[PDB]
Amino acid sequence: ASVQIKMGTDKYAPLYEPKALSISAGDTVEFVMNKVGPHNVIFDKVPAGESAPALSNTKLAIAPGSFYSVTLGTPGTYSFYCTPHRGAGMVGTITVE
Ligand SMILES: [Cu+]
Repeated sequence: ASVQIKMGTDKYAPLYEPKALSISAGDTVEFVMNKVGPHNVIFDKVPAGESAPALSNTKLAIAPGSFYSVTLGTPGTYSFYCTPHRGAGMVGTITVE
Protein backbone atom coordinates (compact mmCIF):
# COMPACT_ATOMS: atom_id res chain seq x y z
CA ALA A 1 0.00 0.00 0.00
CA SER A 2 1.00 3.63 -0.42
CA VAL A 3 3.59 4.52 2.19
CA GLN A 4 5.56 7.60 3.17
CA ILE A 5 9.08 8.36 4.32
CA LYS A 6 9.39 10.91 7.10
CA MET A 7 12.73 12.64 7.54
CA GLY A 8 13.27 13.46 11.19
CA THR A 9 11.74 12.42 14.50
CA ASP A 10 9.72 14.40 17.02
CA LYS A 11 12.85 14.03 19.11
CA TYR A 12 14.58 16.60 16.94
CA ALA A 13 16.49 13.57 15.71
CA PRO A 14 17.31 13.57 11.99
CA LEU A 15 16.50 10.02 10.97
CA TYR A 16 14.45 8.28 8.31
CA GLU A 17 11.09 7.06 9.56
CA PRO A 18 10.00 4.53 9.47
CA LYS A 19 13.59 3.34 9.67
CA ALA A 20 12.30 0.38 7.69
CA LEU A 21 9.66 0.30 4.99
CA SER A 22 8.08 -2.51 3.01
CA ILE A 23 5.98 -2.46 -0.15
CA SER A 24 5.10 -4.45 -3.24
CA ALA A 25 6.07 -4.11 -6.89
CA GLY A 26 3.76 -1.33 -8.00
CA ASP A 27 3.47 0.48 -4.69
CA THR A 28 4.58 4.03 -3.99
CA VAL A 29 6.90 5.54 -1.41
CA GLU A 30 6.25 9.14 -0.45
CA PHE A 31 8.69 11.39 1.37
CA VAL A 32 7.95 14.21 3.78
CA MET A 33 10.17 16.42 5.90
CA ASN A 34 9.65 16.15 9.64
CA LYS A 35 12.28 18.53 10.96
CA VAL A 36 16.00 19.08 11.38
CA GLY A 37 16.27 19.93 7.70
CA PRO A 38 16.94 20.41 5.07
CA HIS A 39 16.79 16.93 3.60
CA ASN A 40 16.94 15.06 0.31
CA VAL A 41 16.83 11.63 -1.29
CA ILE A 42 20.24 10.05 -1.75
CA PHE A 43 19.76 6.33 -2.27
CA ASP A 44 22.66 4.02 -1.49
CA LYS A 45 22.19 1.36 -4.14
CA VAL A 46 19.59 -1.11 -5.36
CA PRO A 47 19.74 -4.51 -7.06
CA ALA A 48 19.12 -5.05 -10.76
CA GLY A 49 15.69 -3.72 -11.66
CA GLU A 50 15.70 -0.12 -10.48
CA SER A 51 18.19 2.73 -10.52
CA ALA A 52 18.97 3.79 -6.97
CA PRO A 53 21.90 5.88 -8.22
CA ALA A 54 19.49 7.90 -10.32
CA LEU A 55 16.37 8.60 -8.29
CA SER A 56 18.64 10.35 -5.81
CA ASN A 57 17.45 13.94 -5.88
CA THR A 58 19.92 16.52 -4.61
CA LYS A 59 17.14 19.09 -4.69
CA LEU A 60 17.41 19.80 -0.98
CA ALA A 61 13.81 20.81 -0.36
CA ILE A 62 14.18 23.60 2.17
CA ALA A 63 10.47 24.34 2.13
CA PRO A 64 9.01 21.90 4.66
CA GLY A 65 5.79 20.15 3.70
CA SER A 66 6.23 17.10 1.51
CA PHE A 67 9.14 16.54 -0.85
CA TYR A 68 7.55 14.19 -3.35
CA SER A 69 6.45 10.64 -4.10
CA VAL A 70 7.74 7.95 -6.42
CA THR A 71 6.43 4.57 -7.52
CA LEU A 72 8.57 1.45 -7.62
CA GLY A 73 8.29 -2.01 -9.12
CA THR A 74 11.66 -3.73 -9.06
CA PRO A 75 11.58 -6.41 -6.35
CA GLY A 76 14.24 -6.27 -3.66
CA THR A 77 15.43 -4.20 -0.72
CA TYR A 78 16.36 -0.60 -1.42
CA SER A 79 18.75 1.35 0.78
CA PHE A 80 19.30 5.08 1.06
CA TYR A 81 20.63 7.82 3.30
CA CYS A 82 20.64 11.54 4.01
CA THR A 83 23.43 13.39 2.25
CA PRO A 84 23.63 15.89 5.13
CA HIS A 85 22.44 13.76 8.02
CA ARG A 86 24.93 11.09 7.04
CA GLY A 87 26.79 11.03 10.34
CA ALA A 88 23.71 11.86 12.36
CA GLY A 89 22.64 8.34 11.48
CA MET A 90 19.75 8.90 9.10
CA VAL A 91 19.47 5.77 6.99
CA GLY A 92 16.50 3.62 6.03
CA THR A 93 15.35 0.82 3.76
CA ILE A 94 12.54 0.02 1.35
CA THR A 95 11.31 -3.40 0.31
CA VAL A 96 9.29 -4.15 -2.80
CA GLU A 97 7.86 -7.62 -2.35
CU1 LIG B 1 17.87 14.40 6.91
